[PDB]
Amino acid sequence: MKTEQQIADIVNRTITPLMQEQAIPGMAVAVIYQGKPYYFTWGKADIANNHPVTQQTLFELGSVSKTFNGVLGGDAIARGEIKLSDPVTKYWPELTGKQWQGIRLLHLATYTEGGLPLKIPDDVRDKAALLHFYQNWQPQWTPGAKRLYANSSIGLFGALAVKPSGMSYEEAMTRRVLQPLKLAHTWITVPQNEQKDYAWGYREGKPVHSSPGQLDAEAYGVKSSVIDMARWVQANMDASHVQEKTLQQGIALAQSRYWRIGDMYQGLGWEMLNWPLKADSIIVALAALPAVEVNPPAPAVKASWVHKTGSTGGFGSYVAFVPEKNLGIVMLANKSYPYPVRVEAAWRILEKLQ
Ligand SMILES: C=C1CS[C@H]([C@@H](C=O)NC(=O)/C(=N\OC(C)(C)C(=O)O)c2csc(N)n2)N=C1C(=O)O
Repeated sequence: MKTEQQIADIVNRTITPLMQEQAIPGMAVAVIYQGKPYYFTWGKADIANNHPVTQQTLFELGSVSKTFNGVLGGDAIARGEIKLSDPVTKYWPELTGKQWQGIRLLHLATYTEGGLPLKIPDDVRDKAALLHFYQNWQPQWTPGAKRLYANSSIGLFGALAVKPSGMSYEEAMTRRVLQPLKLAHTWITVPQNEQKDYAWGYREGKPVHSSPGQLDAEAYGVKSSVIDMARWVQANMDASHVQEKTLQQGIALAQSRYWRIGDMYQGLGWEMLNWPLKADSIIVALAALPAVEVNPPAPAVKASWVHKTGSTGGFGSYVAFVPEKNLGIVMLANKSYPYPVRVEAAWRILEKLQ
């Protein structure tokens, strides 16, 4: 059983050389141990203006934004507004291209739609460009054949998922997920009064923030603090005291297993592997692989490693938890650094907290 000092000594002994080796300017880390968050901060949120990382510092979550997407989508399922078996064209009729018949919300939500591009092109800047973009996309595989990770599929899923509620994605995410969970420092658009807490990302030694883009809120655009992300991991790990019945089940649905791709199972936003597992088995994510459908989706199991990585131009994020142990970690950095380094550091910390 670890004391808070033993936790701090473990986390520092991993993060301190990591930040020097990767030249990370600032990091915020939360460990969930026995269900309780422990907070750690090092370095600068802004090097030139000498602003330290605090527990309020806002980091670009990058693709960890897709976990908020999944939970809001699972919430919509629980409300009865959508079903994953529903066709895409139900919620966007102007998608009359014959290639869209047979594509369901399930596919956009789990990257199995047949091969949408990784990013929405920079050319696309309004509804017309975006509708034209999807209308003229030619699939590479039949729906459900392969998993190909992308922003453009789960990004569209989140925008369509919220149409029954009659609410925008930002508004729905705020009303149905952020506010009920008390995530008061998690933003799609950082308010004026919070700009000063918005850390700068660093790429090649220069400060950068990500630029807006079509479907950015749904795929990569959430900013948040280490305290909120600790609460976000807490709630996804154990929603047993979430009061909203639909949000509680949405969290459960997001950790259901919808597809098997080797040793990994695709949730809604979240990804899972069986626990316990070797570090090397987490350490080709950008490759298209055959997807085996799990139908019905298998309910969540405690003995899993639930995680999501995210990156922007100037930030690297990683969150991971193992529900069987009430154990989890949030890793926020204002520099993008290699994915296997995050996994290895997360594993090293959580392996000593057994
Ligand atoms: C390789 C991908 C595919 S896109 C996806 C996504 C979510 O984090 N990232 C972006 O959309 C993104 N950059 O991705 C990389 C890291 C590939 C990049 O091009 O920098 C981005 C969004 S706004 C911004 N600035 N950058 N994640 C990753 C990852 O594994 O880090």
